Amino acid sequence: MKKILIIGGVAGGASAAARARRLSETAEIIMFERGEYVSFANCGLPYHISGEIAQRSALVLQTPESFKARFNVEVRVKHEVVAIDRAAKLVTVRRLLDGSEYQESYDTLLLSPGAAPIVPPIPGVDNPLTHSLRNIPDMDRILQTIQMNNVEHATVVGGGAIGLEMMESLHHLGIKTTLLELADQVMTPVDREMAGFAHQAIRDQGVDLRLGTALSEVSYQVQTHVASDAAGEDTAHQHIKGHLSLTLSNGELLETDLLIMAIGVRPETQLARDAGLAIGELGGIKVNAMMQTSDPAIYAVGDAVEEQDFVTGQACLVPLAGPANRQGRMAADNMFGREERYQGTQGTAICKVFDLAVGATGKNEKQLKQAGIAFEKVYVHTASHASYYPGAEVVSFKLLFDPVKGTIFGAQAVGKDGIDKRIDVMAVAQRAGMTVEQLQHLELSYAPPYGSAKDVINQAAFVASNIIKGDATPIHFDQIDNLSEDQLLLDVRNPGELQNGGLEGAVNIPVDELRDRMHELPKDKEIIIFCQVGLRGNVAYRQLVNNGYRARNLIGGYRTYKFAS
Amino acid sequence: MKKILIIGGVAGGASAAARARRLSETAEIIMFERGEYVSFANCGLPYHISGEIAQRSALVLQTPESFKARFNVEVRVKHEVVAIDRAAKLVTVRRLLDGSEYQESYDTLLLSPGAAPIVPPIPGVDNPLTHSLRNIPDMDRILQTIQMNNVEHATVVGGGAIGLEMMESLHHLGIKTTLLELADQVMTPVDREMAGFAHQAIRDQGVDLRLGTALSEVSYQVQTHVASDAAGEDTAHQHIKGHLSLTLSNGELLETDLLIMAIGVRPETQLARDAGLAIGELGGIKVNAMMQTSDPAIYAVGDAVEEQDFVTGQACLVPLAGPANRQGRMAADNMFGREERYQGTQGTAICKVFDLAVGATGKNEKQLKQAGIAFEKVYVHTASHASYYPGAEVVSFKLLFDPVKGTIFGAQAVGKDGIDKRIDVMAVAQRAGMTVEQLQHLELSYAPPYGSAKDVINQAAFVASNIIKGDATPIHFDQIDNLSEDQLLLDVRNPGELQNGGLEGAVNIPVDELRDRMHELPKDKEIIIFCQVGLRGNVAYRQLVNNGYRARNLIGGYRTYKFAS
Ligand SMILES: Cc1cc2nc3c(=O)[nH]c(=O)nc-3n(C[C@H](O)[C@H](O)[C@H](O)COP(=O)(O)OP(=O)(O)OC[C@H]3O[C@@H](n4cnc5c(N)ncnc54)[C@H](O)[C@@H]3O)c2cc1C
Ligand SMILES: Cc1cc2nc3c(=O)[nH]c(=O)nc-3n(C[C@H](O)[C@H](O)[C@H](O)COP(=O)(O)OP(=O)(O)OC[C@H]3O[C@@H](n4cnc5c(N)ncnc54)[C@H](O)[C@@H]3O)c2cc1C
Ligand SMILES: CC(C)(COP(=O)(O)OP(=O)(O)OC[C@H]1O[C@@H](n2cnc3c(N)ncnc32)[C@H](O)[C@@H]1OP(=O)(O)O)[C@@H](O)C(=O)NCCC(=O)NCCS
Ligand SMILES: CC(C)(COP(=O)(O)OP(=O)(O)OC[C@H]1O[C@@H](n2cnc3c(N)ncnc32)[C@H](O)[C@@H]1OP(=O)(O)O)[C@@H](O)C(=O)NCCC(=O)NCCS
Repeated sequence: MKKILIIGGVAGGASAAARARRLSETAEIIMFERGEYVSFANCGLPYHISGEIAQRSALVLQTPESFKARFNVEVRVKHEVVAIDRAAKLVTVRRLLDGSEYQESYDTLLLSPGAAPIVPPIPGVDNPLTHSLRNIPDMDRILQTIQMNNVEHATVVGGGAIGLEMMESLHHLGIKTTLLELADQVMTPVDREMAGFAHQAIRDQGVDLRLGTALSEVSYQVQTHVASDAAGEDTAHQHIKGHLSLTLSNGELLETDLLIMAIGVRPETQLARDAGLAIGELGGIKVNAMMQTSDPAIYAVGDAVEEQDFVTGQACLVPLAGPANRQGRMAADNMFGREERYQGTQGTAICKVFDLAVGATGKNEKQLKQAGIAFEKVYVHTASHASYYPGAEVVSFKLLFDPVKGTIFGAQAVGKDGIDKRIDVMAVAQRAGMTVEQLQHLELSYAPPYGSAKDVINQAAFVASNIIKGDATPIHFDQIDNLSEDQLLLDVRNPGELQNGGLEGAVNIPVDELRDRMHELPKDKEIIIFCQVGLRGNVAYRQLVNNGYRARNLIGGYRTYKFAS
Repeated sequence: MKKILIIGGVAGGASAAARARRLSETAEIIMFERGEYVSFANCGLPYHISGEIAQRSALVLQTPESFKARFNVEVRVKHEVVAIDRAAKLVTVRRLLDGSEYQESYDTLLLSPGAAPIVPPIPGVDNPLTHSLRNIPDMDRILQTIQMNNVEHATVVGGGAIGLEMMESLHHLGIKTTLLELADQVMTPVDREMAGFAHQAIRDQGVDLRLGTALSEVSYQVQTHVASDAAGEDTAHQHIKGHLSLTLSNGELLETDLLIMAIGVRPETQLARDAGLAIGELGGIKVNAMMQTSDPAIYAVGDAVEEQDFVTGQACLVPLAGPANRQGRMAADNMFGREERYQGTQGTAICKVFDLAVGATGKNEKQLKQAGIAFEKVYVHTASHASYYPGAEVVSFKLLFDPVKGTIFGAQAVGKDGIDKRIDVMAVAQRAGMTVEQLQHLELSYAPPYGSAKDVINQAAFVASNIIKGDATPIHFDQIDNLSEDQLLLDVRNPGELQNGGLEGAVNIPVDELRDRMHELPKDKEIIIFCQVGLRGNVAYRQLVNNGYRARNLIGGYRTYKFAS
């Protein structure tokens, strides 16, 4: 008889519980959830706030009763594990129903307590109109503030996934919104210049997006005056649970009816610390690949643990459900001695942003610099599917790689269509240990409504490869504004295109006239070339080097550049 | 240097021509096209017939003038090469304008003549109302018949990609349609049971689909009576260009106003065989992986060539655009001494079939049997994105692999959403040398509107891996109709579900009562178990196997079976 206890019952816990039963009928499995529900859809919580997900029943995927009938698993909801005593092999559990305590023994334990929303050390942030979100009750309070407080302006603080989803939900309920982010961009998985497409989509919606800004102080003011129709006032724009006055880092003031805290999460480490299990350097539970804590009888998985980055091998914190689920299943496997190892996290992510999807995998420009890994990068802006078929959208896609060995570091993609497709192709490409030169040979699905003759992945591949082979020579969006005196700027777009934006003092010879007009450019200068998106630019660059000019081509074009400003 | 001549100016030829200019400014490049257009969107022809692609001009991606201005290649249209003299390094060209001919010399030559539609030996089939579709003029003739013959009922012969697309396209135009296939399914790249979903969708549209049946005779009879409004006749349903009477293999007659011939294509090999170039067993031109014919001064690419199958090493013929383009570019590379090698063809295909996409990569069940390769197969019916978010669609997915080594042979998917994504993923993966155990560790992009905690692929991976390791034991749809009295048929769906189809004689114990009701099943028989989709069945299987019963799970459940006839 194995006795297995499971702490937390969502992505990690519950995935383990089901797998453990599939692997043993003799085992005793008890799952502690401190809240009311297990197997809930944390990811959809904002989609219910918007009504996009209509019925809340949709957010609960298993029940203590379903888990007993299917899997002979005892779920105890409203039981919080309050200590582990390892030597003894006992947990101490409290029943939140009434504050009483008991202990339960175990052969093996799994910890899957998740991560709690960060509360920032900000004066008066704890008030009745300020909420975080990690579970249904957190959601209900948000919901209850919107109805009770008649919310008409709301402020989200945090430009990661949750905060962007929250901002979009509130917009959908027709509430004016301000999003604030300390950083210079939303969605840090992508790089700033990629974020740019998201930035315009947000502004274009009438959202008031403040980047590079902090919340300094929150003053909460109770409402002492109830307007009434009896008294000839207007009750429409009243806020009966009160009001918030925010102070920003720049001294400015924001008047709002509701404030959502989405600045990220920090591992539930308290149980582990108290029990003397090792915590890594990032504040997350240390685990090996198996995935044991420093006690071999105790495993841990999910948002609570530090795991290995796929690319670098360094520890990293990645609160994502897919790894949590798959870790949790693997942990079951190892409880029955299967000795399976988890293969690192690429940090594959995606987020919806109104009409856009922003996603990424692997490593970004930020993270590669700050680890002193030399890299190069490429940009393409190619149609999601064959341009001659209607409904093509521009996929803007960055690929980061080893300029010499060809290694795939990261990729990112923003667009209206086919973004998830491209981040997955990449995530498998990079996990499989493909290199950019091999990407060239990918053979993906082309019918006019689903793809193209050469897919963005194929075009990115050629572009990076031309650079690795010496067949192209990059210049980037951030190096073109400081130009030397032996450098000439060439715009190869048609003249009709200059009205949409350009660079000061560029010479304009359109690509289709270049061969004939080449003698207009001095061979003693280095030619710095820009199309709209990269592609014509590369035609020009080839014309020129082929005639013995030194040249460079603006990778990703005026587009990449424009959206970086 | 260098003098380069190209025969054919579309997918192969033009890719070659453009790449070649980017490599050298000094080379002469001349490209012969026998038709009037170059770089035309062959794939859009059906979609312009329907008006989905509104504009004729959208179909022409380059012109002789565009190619001269941008790439300084000399595009000679209406010039048909009629001979190659290898010894002399001379081709003979006929100007189709006046039938005059002239010789042109080359340093290296490129063959990209494409593939003609097949001419079936059918009495009477050449007539003013029957058409094949290869190019823009064929397209115009079809439109012309449609208009002038007032087509109200049309017939398509051929159930492959082009056939399905014209069947669909004529349906969008209001025309009652019939599709005929000799095989027992459309879309051969996937397997009969997978095609099943498409057949259903085609019939649901009021299309008359007749599988396993051929056209035996065509009788074309001219119209002699012009109905007149002056005569007080009804003019609504007249077809003044005449009528067709088709005799089918089963004796039956079919009356129709237009007949579209789409029974596949056969390589343009004449010029190649007249010049003594090597031809392969399948009837296309033989090349090495560098794209050289047996005359090493002569490259060949595209539809006319036999290529090296990715999975087997054997020759195949696959008429696809992606390969043709990329072959063409590499041919250009090779003409400049770069000696790059093509890396085989996966057969990656996809086709719209009304609301469905039907797609594949790799080898199908038919191809593997017929080549004596041992395989297993897994089926899965997962939602395209998290079920709790609106708009999930069932993704029916087949995985074909080696049960010992884990080699990935092929994959197929059919459904309303996300099929191109799961087929692209599989392609990358198999071409990266992944195995099924390895598919388990994929990290794809999950947010509620785009994927799931465990994607279609992750699930497929768990299923096959479980069989690889003996944690599962399959039975398949074709096997469950032939049972022995050592075997007991057990249905673990709920009683309500049996109303929608079932297997006669099965015992019903819904999975959620099975643990408590197990003793009701004799341990002296092997339990053959089915869910609707496979999932509840694999839970039941684990229960039984774990309590010492012998069991098989019907892979793909009743849904796979349902659609297998
Ligand atoms: C609003 C929101 C949107 C998200 N969107 C996405 C998305 O699109 N894609 C994606 O991949 N991920 C998304 N996530 C993240 C995903 O939810 C988490 O990565 C995943 O749920 C982590 O699973 P976990 O098992 O580590 O912890 P959790 O899901 O946090 O479950 C842990 C549980 O353990 C319980 N617990 C903690 N302490 C105790 C105790 N001592 N005793 C008993 N129980 C305890 C907690 O009550 C909690 O319910 C989102 C998360 C949120 C909050
Ligand atoms: C209706 C239709 C839909 C299709 N859809 C898809 C799809 O969805 N996805 C996909 O991957 N593929 C699709 N294809 C196939 C794709 O078009 C071909 O695989 C591709 O065009 C092959 O390129 P090629 O260069 O070998 O042949 P071609 O494109 O046929 O070009 C060859 C050219 O050479 C000319 N020529 C031939 N002989 C001579 C001569 N001897 N002298 C001078 N000139 C000559 C020909 O007229 C022809 O114009 C589709 C094809 C059709 C017809
Ligand atoms: C749902 C939940 C309980 C998982 O339980 P599960 O039964 O293991 O999950 P699934 O429905 O995905 O079942 C997968 C199993 O079905 C099997 N399978 C899937 N489809 C199959 C098919 N058609 N035929 C046969 N087997 C199939 C798989 O092999 C797998 O079993 P395995 O691990 O033994 O190999 C858990 O993931 C959960 O609590 N999730 C909700 C909460 C959450 O994930 N939150 C994160 C934020 S969104
Ligand atoms: C269009 C056609 C003539 C080829 O022209 P092309 O210039 O070689 O191909 P593209 O327009 O895709 O451009 C490819 C080049 O742009 C480069 N590139 C693409 N995007 C870039 C970007 N934004 N920045 C820099 N370079 C870029 C690629 O590397 C490649 O150059 P390379 O081979 O020198 O490395 C040819 O593919 C064709 O005739 N198509 C129509 C026929 C057809 O495909 N149909 C059959 C059935 S649909």
